Amino acid sequence: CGAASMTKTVQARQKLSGIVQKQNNLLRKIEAIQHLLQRGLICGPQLLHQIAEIERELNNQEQEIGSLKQRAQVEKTMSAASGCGMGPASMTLDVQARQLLSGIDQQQNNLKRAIEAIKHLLQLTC
Repeated sequence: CGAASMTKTVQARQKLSGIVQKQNNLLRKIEAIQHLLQRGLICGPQLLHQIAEIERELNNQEQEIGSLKQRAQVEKTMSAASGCGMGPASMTLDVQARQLLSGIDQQQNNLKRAIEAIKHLLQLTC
């Protein structure tokens, strides 16, 4: 029993940072589809395959993100069970890294709502 180390704290920060980056790339791919459909009619499997790959990566991110949240829950509970209490010493992610993760979680739902809206638009339009 003890507290998190610096090589783990940077691993996890860097993990959060990579998710932010993946979300931002997905957003740019969704914006590109949105702009395509503003440019005119593009019916067919071409854009459905890309929508499907985007949902794919979004669902992967849902897991990566739920894992981090639940891993924090494992650390908190194990620490209590070991006689070391809580605080952010027992936690690889501190109150600040946990706050980013709330915004990342929220952005994960925004992106899903958006790719669905886009899918349903193309579905109607076609």
